[PDB]
Amino acid sequence: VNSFSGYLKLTDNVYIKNADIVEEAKKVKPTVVVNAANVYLKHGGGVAGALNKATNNAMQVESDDYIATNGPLKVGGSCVLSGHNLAKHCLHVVGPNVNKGEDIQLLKSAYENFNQHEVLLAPLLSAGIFGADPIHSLRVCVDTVRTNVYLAVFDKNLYDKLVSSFL
Ligand SMILES: O=c1[nH]c(=O)c2cc(S(=O)(=O)N3CCCCCC3)cnc2[nH]1
Repeated sequence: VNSFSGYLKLTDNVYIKNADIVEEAKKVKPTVVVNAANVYLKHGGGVAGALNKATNNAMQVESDDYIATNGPLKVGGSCVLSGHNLAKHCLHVVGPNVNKGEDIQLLKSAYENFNQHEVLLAPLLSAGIFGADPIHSLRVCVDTVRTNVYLAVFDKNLYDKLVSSFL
């Protein structure tokens, strides 16, 4: 039993809710919140901009130190940093950005990072400003992630479409 409330169960291990991931994180304080990161951990907009704003820019300060030490992430890769006031940990995961021409096949590799964590609160990778089809992203999630994933979808119209078209 865990503290996530109001989710629709899609599969044995995947759950979905129309929610603001920032507000969901603030209330649940999950062990892991997933950020929709880029390779530079520049959290300017989308999910990343919103998560970072909710930390009063502490996420960006920590991220800049990480990059200065380690260099950029790989597309499809991840790193674990602090969750600040939102979660114990933040798993920064880089899905491919279609608006930069990155290979959508890397979306499966991105979701594989979730399997290193027993339970996660997450957005749909490569959705939103990353330019992928969120229905495809949900399919890859379901077919790749084996751990327990609680997906927060900000847009109510999109959430209803994801549910109604789910196979
Ligand atoms: O404050 C915020 N809370 C959020 O949950 C959030 C989620 C996303 S999104 O890319 O995952 N997306 C989901 C796909 C398309 C619908 C529109 C949103 C972007 N910005 C956000 N800002």
